[PDB]
Amino acid sequence: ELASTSEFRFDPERTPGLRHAKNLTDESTRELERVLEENHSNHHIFTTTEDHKGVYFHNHIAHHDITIWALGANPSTIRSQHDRNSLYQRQAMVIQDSVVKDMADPAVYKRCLGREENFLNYCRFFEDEINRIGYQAVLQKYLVDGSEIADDMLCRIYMGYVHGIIHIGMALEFKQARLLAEGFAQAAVHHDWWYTEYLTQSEELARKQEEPALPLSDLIDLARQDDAIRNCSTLYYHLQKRKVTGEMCLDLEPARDGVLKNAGPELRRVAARYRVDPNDLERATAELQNAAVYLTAGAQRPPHICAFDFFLLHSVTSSIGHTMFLAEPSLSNAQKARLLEYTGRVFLLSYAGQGSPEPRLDWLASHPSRLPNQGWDEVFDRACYHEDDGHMCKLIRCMAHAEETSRPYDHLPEFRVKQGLFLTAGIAAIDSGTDKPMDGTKHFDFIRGSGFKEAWERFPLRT
Ligand SMILES: [Fe+3]
Repeated sequence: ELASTSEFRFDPERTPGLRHAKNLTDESTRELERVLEENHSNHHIFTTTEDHKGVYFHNHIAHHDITIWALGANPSTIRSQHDRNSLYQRQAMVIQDSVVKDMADPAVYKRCLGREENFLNYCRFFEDEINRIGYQAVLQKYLVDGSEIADDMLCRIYMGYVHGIIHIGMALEFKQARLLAEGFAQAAVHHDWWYTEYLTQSEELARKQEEPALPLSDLIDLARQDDAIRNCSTLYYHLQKRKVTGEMCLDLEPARDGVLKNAGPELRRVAARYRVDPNDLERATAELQNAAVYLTAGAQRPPHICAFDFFLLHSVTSSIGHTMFLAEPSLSNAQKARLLEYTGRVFLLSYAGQGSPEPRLDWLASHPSRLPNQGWDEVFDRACYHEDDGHMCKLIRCMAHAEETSRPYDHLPEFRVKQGLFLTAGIAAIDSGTDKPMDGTKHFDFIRGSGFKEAWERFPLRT
């Protein structure tokens, strides 16, 4: 069903995605296919070595290029945005074809995991697997069939702030086998072991069904009520510097060193209550999308302008992929539920890491629009020109998708974000944007640590 493993092929009618601008052009589509293949062949999946900043920074070019194509970017804009973000990339790894073939021995496949030098080797392995058994059997063998290999990969798609699942979501949404292999390959080369421990232990505990299942929105609220969870982190994770040079680093990591060290049992107890009903997946999927907008767009602080949290917004951008998992006939209801469970448990981990900010939808709702007469089409067009690495446009496109998936459920209490507030959130997001949102890989327009009062000091007061 997907475009070939061996090339990117988009179409404004056949592959426009779940949410997009009105009148997508062939000219823009051809430019997008050119820049994606340049990215695949020339750039690595990580923009930094792990020791530079302490954790890997990720290559967002595939995400950014596709997103601004979907939001109606012209070919000049696609090229400009791609060229600027190319400048800080690492050089692609070498393909060794004998390793690509040897990876069919599960012992070899396992030996290569978590090693970034294998990224293109795994891309080629997953292309070969998709061609051998088809993409649907690949989702079973490498993600949901419950084998040791699929269970291992299911944790890895969340590693590195969920970029594996963002990539996989986008590969399915835009119907690209070449991008699906990239996404499995991205996940295979991560080695953030605490995701494996957290998600495996949370799933084991959930089997006991000790306390009633709750919608994600209610579990976001339960996390804040917990003394250990609400105090488990610190703004210091965003202020730590290297002793010699004073350079920013994440040598301490909020989840590994804060949340799971200080409030492991308490968070696992909350996580264990996010059990999804396999007979109610359209609503449960919409509910997870709404809960991501709730915890992210809600993370506001009077009297400051509306700002979006860089770590929390990965909840919104990852959440879209569950619309594709839902639409996939080859996945069982039980498999689709288990995917939502993992994702929502990671949203709780991420949320606790940023100080569990108390939602202020009242403050978000009163956001004054910088510009008059802004609807989604206006916001989409502005997002095309925003000069970051894609996070602003992905946030805006995935909030617009959530508004649509929430519309059937607007009257239900577990859906905290009601219909008018999604466009308000979108305006708030683009209005927070500046003329110089980045410097190389450094972001300036997003708050880090929204749940700590001191994070807000550099944000202006709403006039
Ligand atoms: Fe990201």
